[PDB]
Amino acid sequence: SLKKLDYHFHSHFSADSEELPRKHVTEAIAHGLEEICFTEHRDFYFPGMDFSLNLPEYFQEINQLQAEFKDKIKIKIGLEMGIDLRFKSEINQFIDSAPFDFVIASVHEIGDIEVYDGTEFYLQKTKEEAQREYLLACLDVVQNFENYNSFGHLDYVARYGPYTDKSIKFAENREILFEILRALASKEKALEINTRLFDDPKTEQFYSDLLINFKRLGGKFITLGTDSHIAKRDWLSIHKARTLIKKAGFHELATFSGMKIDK
Ligand SMILES: N[C@H](CO)Cc1c[nH]c[nH+]1
Ligand SMILES: N[C@H](CO)Cc1c[nH]c[nH+]1
Ligand SMILES: [Cl-]
Ligand SMILES: [Cl-]
Ligand SMILES: [Cl-]
Ligand SMILES: [Cl-]
Ligand SMILES: [Cl-]
Ligand SMILES: [Cl-]
Ligand code: NA
Ligand SMILES: [Zn+2]
Ligand SMILES: [Zn+2]
Ligand SMILES: [Zn+2]
Ligand SMILES: [Zn+2]
Repeated sequence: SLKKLDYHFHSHFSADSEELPRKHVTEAIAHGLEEICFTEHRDFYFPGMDFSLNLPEYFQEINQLQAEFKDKIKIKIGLEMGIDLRFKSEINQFIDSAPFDFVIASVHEIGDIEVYDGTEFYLQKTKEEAQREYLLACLDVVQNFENYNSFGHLDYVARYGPYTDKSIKFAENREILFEILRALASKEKALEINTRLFDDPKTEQFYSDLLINFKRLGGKFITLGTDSHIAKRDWLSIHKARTLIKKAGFHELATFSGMKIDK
């Protein structure tokens, strides 16, 4: 059995969420989760929107919840760090400035163009081109940045854009995905299974292919998260992901304390 957890979600501390931290905790307890990790956004110099994070307030609030719910659920304090290698030193100073339990590395913008609905990123660009550019940016991060635990949402690019079918297929991106997966395994990083798009069977297929090939290429650590920006969760999607993880041959999920793997 896998530990019942959620290792990716956002509350009002993140610039694009307004949820109560307490409501995440009570929803988690109601479902019977054993452990959760808040992963609020920090992205440096983000285009169009400030993803800043008030660390004193964030730690204070979660620390109070840790004490209050100590006997009901384990609560960790983490970070979703948007990565851009141009800002590597500043990003590292930020990560090193507070005792985060867990850090997700994510790609949200490339060359100051946000990867999102309605941006220049998808303008006059085929889906195949957008996917390749997105995955090349992910590979660049994995090859040149080390200060994180898990690599976030590899299917992020498939959430957005003007295409009739936004899905991402493993086979169409096989070479770059193998390189990313092997690099993650080689550096003992976790692969995140992100359930945002798990309502779509093509998302399930994509993550199944990621999982099986990650195992083939030496991967060991898997994290699991909803990426929910509200307390309400799609538990069916979480259950679908847990099934895929077990079927791929992983029998444990990775959890972290002070950025070290719990053993
Ligand atoms: N990572 C966020 C995507 O959900 C970036 C964003 C939020 N709102 C506008 N842009
Ligand atoms: N045996 C399952 C995992 O421990 C029980 C469960 C799933 N979701 C909530 N509770
Ligand atoms: Cl669950
Ligand atoms: Cl900033
Ligand atoms: Cl680094
Ligand atoms: Cl949400
Ligand atoms: Cl959800
Ligand atoms: Cl486990
Ligand atoms: Na907010
Ligand atoms: Zn967000
Ligand atoms: Zn993200
Ligand atoms: Zn997120
Ligand atoms: Zn469940």
